[PDB]
Amino acid sequence: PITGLVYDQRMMLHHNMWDSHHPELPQRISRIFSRHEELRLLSRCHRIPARLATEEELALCHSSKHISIIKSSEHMKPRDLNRLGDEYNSIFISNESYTCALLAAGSCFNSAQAILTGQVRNAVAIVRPPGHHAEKDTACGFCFFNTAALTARYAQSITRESLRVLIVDWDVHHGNGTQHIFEEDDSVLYISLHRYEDGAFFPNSEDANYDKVGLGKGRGYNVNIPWNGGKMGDPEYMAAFHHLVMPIAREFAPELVLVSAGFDAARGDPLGGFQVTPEGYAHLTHQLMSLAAGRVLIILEGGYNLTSISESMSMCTSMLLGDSPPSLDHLTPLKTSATVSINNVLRAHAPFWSSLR
Ligand SMILES: O=C(NO)c1ccccc1
Ligand SMILES: [K+]
Ligand SMILES: [K+]
Ligand SMILES: [Zn+2]
Repeated sequence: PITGLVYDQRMMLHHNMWDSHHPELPQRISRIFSRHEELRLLSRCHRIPARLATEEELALCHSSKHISIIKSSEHMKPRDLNRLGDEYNSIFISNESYTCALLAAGSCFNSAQAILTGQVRNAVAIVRPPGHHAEKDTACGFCFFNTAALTARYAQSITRESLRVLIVDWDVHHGNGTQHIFEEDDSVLYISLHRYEDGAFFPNSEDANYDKVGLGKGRGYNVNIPWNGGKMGDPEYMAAFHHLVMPIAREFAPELVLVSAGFDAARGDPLGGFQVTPEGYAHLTHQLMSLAAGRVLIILEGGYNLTSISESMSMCTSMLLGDSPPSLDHLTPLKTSATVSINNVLRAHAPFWSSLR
């Protein structure tokens, strides 16, 4: 079995003109790539080439108006870029942002194509800017286009429309864009774990609560696991996977698994406030590898401690390569609210998933 890896240093060109120390740093991706080299993981992977997504591919999930305005920022003056970024929630734009977002999406398309054509068993995508906050019609939360959602639709376009895609979003923030894009869809199962705090945590919407189970044909196909009042870590994430993520995913029987793999729930992240360990992410990855005949694509989302995201993502790649999972630390008893959260989700989704009854 072969593991693919995509990375292109061009994606570092997206930058914040006013605040060069903004945490969504160019060196997020080069630091992760460097750690793969340092651990001698890179030579064990097959390098998958980056490419630019096309405008037609962006239209799989995004409106013509949104594509057009982000496209136009490549030739904007600094004042145009500042004003346009400030129309969105938490966005900065440079003349390179559009091209970098194209590269992130196209890198994942090539990785999904390599998996689906049997060239690699699984793959990891070291990409920026991130994607999961991006909506059909708007940018949000450092994201311009929804890379993971586009990759799911791209996968469907080269296989069949009803190809069952599971998106597991373990970034510490809710993937509002991914939820909304697939909310009426039963071919793409969205599962998000996220710090919620009764709606107070970014992106600050009650859409992220456990009772949002999907709409219409998609009822039952949106699973929110929201955390409140606790510094969650490996025990709570392992419990959520045991009781919720893996039973539902097994019943759904995905043909492709995409991981919206933010590493901002990691110990040491300056924003997330959680303490998931690199070994914890390794165990989450190893569990997902038991789905979809191993067809797993890990897509970088958030995560802002450069050392933390480098250790965490490289251990996920180690798991994809077949290495034995490392031992976890001593697990503390589940924080009270985390049991409450899991039980709340169980009650919400027992109507739709017989494995939860
Ligand atoms: O990491 C984030 N989303 O994944 C994020 C963090 C702070 C503000 C906006 C977005
Ligand atoms: K999430
Ligand atoms: K869905
Ligand atoms: Zn995040």
